[PDB]
Amino acid sequence: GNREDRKAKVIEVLNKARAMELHAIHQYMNQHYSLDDMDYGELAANMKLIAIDEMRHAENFAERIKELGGEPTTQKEGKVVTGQAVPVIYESDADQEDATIEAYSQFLKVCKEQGDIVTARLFERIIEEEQAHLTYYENIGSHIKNLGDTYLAKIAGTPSSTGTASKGFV
Amino acid sequence: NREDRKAKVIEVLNKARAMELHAIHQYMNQHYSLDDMDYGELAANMKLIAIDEMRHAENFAERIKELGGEPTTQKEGKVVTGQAVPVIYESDADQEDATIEAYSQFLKVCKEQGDIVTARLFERIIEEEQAHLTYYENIGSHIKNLGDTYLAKIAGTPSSTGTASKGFV
Amino acid sequence: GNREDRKAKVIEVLNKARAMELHAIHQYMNQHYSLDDMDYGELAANMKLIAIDEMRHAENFAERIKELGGEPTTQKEGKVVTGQAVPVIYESDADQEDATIEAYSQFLKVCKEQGDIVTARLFERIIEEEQAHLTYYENIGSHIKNLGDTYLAKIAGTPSSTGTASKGFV
Amino acid sequence: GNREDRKAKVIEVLNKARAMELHAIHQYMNQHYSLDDMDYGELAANMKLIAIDEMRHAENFAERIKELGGEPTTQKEGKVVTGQAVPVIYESDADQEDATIEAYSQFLKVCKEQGDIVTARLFERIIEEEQAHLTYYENIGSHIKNLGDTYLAKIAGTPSSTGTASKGFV
Amino acid sequence: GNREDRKAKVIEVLNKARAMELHAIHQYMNQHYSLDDMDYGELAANMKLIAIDEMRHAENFAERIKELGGEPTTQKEGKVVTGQAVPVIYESDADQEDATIEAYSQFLKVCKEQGDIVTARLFERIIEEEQAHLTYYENIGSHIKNLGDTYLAKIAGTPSSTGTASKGFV
Amino acid sequence: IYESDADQEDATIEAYSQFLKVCKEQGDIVTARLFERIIEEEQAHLTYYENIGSHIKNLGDTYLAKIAGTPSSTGTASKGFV
Ligand code: FEC
Ligand code: FEC
Ligand SMILES: [Fe+3]
Ligand SMILES: [Fe+3]
Ligand SMILES: [Fe+3]
Ligand SMILES: [Fe+3]
Ligand SMILES: [Fe+3]
Ligand SMILES: [Fe+3]
Ligand SMILES: [Fe+3]
Ligand SMILES: [Fe+3]
Ligand SMILES: [Fe+3]
Ligand SMILES: [Fe+3]
Ligand SMILES: [Fe+3]
Repeated sequence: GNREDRKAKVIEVLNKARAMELHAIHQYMNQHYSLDDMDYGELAANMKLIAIDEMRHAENFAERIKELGGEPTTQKEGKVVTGQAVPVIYESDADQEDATIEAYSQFLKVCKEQGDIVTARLFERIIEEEQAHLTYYENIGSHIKNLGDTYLAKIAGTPSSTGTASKGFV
Repeated sequence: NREDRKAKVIEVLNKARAMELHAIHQYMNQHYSLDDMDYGELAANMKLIAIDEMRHAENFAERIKELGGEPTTQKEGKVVTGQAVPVIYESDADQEDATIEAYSQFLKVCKEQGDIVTARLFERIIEEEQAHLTYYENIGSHIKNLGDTYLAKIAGTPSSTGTASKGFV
Repeated sequence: GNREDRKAKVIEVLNKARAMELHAIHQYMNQHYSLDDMDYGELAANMKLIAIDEMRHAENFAERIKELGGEPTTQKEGKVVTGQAVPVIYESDADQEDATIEAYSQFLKVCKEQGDIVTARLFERIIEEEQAHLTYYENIGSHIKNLGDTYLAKIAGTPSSTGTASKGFV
Repeated sequence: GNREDRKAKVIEVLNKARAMELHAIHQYMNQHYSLDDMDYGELAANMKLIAIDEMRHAENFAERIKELGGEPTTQKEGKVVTGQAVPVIYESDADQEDATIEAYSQFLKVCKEQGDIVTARLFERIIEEEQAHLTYYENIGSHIKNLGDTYLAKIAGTPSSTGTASKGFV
Repeated sequence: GNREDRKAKVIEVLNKARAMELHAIHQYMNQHYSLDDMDYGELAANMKLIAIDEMRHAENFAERIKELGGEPTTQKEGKVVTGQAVPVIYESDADQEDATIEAYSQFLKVCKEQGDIVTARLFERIIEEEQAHLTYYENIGSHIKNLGDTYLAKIAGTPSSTGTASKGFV
Repeated sequence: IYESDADQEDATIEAYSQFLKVCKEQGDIVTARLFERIIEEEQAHLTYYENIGSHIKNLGDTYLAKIAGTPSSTGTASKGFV
């Protein structure tokens, strides 16, 4: 395609990815709110830290969309599922991460076909992070299935802190 | 009637929370524009205010959970994009004023429902919303009275909001 | 081809890239001398710092050329334009960086086609640095376009320091 | 026997021991990859730490063989068993350690018979370390046997770190 | 092909790579024992440090295989040549590293064809380390060729230490 | 549920053994035989609760999936007045 054609094709997959991150942020934070309510500290903390990774993916996608002359979407891709039980959280989060990695690896092929090396590299780095998320969700899911409440009894009452309060305006 | 009272508070908490989710997306959309323009200082403060709204959304969600509700995931109203710089501050100033009005109403319900803990949460957040309002009012005024003279001062300034966000990876 | 052919094809695009770097070094330093003479310190400093990134690029390209048995070129690609006014400096530097990314992306392709993974990673790294340079030049060109002498008035008489004198022999 | 007769008999028990070490390295690292995959951090870490002792043993046997003028073998003794369940891992590793102590004690007797005091002291030191491995594996197999999933729930999700990465070349 | 098919084809080239690392570890350590015996310390030190790099590669390949649900091989590919003279050591090691880089670049392509970005990145990073190994071996070969016993006289009696002993279990 | 009930039955058998002893000291053979009979039934409860508790602790979800949706009938309705 011409210069504009290529930019538009990449801005499209970037916005698709961004909508996926916007979904994960609301989905993972919903789950964090449940986990925190159950007082499963370590689990709630790590869920919020992964959601913050997704916020940063969302931001990186938007920044690159701006670099290419586009407008960052404000809509999340899909619907947020609430009230999930603990076994369901980790099962569905692992599935979701695996799907994202499949999706982003195709998005990557698009960028390479449209000759956009900078965007392809963004996708490669974020796919490596999604892999870290997948592995985490799978490990929790497997202990829960194999060890049940014995494992959860260990997590009950642990600290849920994610560190010092974040940089804000006030 | 404990359950009527929890239900009516949870309803305004979810209302305020959806106003926070909209604000987060609205202010970050403007942040990306300001950053693209290379008006660093303005871009940095717009993201810092977005992060304040994230913290409001979270506090509202946690209280909703304490009251046995489900925190909403949907934002109230539409995000406006491609806003020009004068419109960003004018519209952010208007939305912050509308939020203080809305939350003072929500505060009222909390007090009527005998929910002191939630009333205090709204009072605290309202005073932060006033800090944001004042900020947006001041920037809008400078832009209106000094125009490009004020912007040349913002051009090229750093946009960093601090050290990278705590994460999982 | 055999090993020699594939190496020779990569040496050819590395030396074309290197020739483009040698050009950018002389073109950006020429502009640096003007910016400095005009006493727009921050602009002059950053133009020289970008010039030094290009020096490092030229060096990295020649090191890879050496690894593959080739000889690093000493000729620059193209003519250095002198006497440019400030708006023209940033307009043409952004065009030149954009063109470089275009070119290096093709070169990247050659590397992949010849099975040279180490050389492909070098171009990938360097293209991301060029993207940073592109953004900088676009950003300046936009302030000059939108704010003109009101913006340059803020830059007038700023420090032009790029730091302590670079390591030398004497 | 004669001087070279004596060296050769020692070199032979040394090469038998070294082949047992090469096997141990691959057998315990295999178990480590499984324990790690299962996310039993503390079990995975100590398993890798023991394999690294076996690496040191292999190396010390090889340095002594060179001293005696022999050639250190490069072939492991026996087959590596894969897919073992957790109890079989600790059951089989303890038997392997007990067997190694037995063989090594016989190798030690050969060194004394061949009047090789330095090599015998090498065996003495290593048998003491193998005794430390044996006790370890017997202890874990005993907890798994007595406490089962309750013990494993405790290890689930523990850190698997064995320290800072290897000294290496790059 | 299907998801399971795609994992199977990547697991196969990962086990091919790992078997090559297992060979390199035994090959390089074998040469390390000769150089140490010869009291060429700097050479013995670096050869062992490169062998530790290959250990880390084998480990990284094993971990990815596990992530993909495969079983890490325990067998090395090819025969370890022993009794090499010093010049033969560096010629063959250089030749061995270039061949590794050729093979790994092929394995990389399979990863890409199977849509496995995380595994392609793993190979990309290890190919860069192998290139550092290749340059090293080529440089020592050049010095032995160009300077002979003069260069060896320099290395004679040098420290052979690779630092502090590796944390282990005992 | 099963952890606590096992402990409860174990406590009951210990207490009733002590009560049985008081009956023997008061020369009340009929009452002691009553405790004897009921202690043997408490032992069957204890054994029941300990076995379930073990399966839950050790086998988790596969065990409960077997119990999910099974019949909960305890037989024909109790004799009553109506
Ligand atoms: C809470 C909460 C919400 C609401 C979730 C919900 O559904 O309730 C929540 C929602 C969002 C949403 C959307 C976005 C995406 C904005 C967009 O791209 O349109 C979104 C975007 C960002 N968040 Fe966010 N948030 N958020 C935190 C809390 C919450 N956040 C905390 C805490 C930190 C702390 C970071 C730190 O300390 O390093 C934090 C950081 C960021 C960064 C900072 C990136 C960086 O500089 O590295 C970006 C961008
Ligand atoms: C000696 C010796 C042998 C025997 C070879 C022979 O043929 O004699 C030897 C053999 C092996 C073999 C196989 C493997 C591959 C195992 C497998 O994946 O099946 C194998 C695997 C590893 N070794 Fe190994 N060794 N080895 C050292 C010495 C020796 N090593 C020293 C020293 C360190 C010190 C590490 C450090 O402090 O960084 C060290 C560390 C490692 C690590 C950990 C690296 C890391 O975490 O970064 C892994 C994995
Ligand atoms: Fe993400
Ligand atoms: Fe993710
Ligand atoms: Fe707010
Ligand atoms: Fe606000
Ligand atoms: Fe360059
Ligand atoms: Fe450049
Ligand atoms: Fe040993
Ligand atoms: Fe041992
Ligand atoms: Fe390697
Ligand atoms: Fe290598
Ligand atoms: Fe009972």
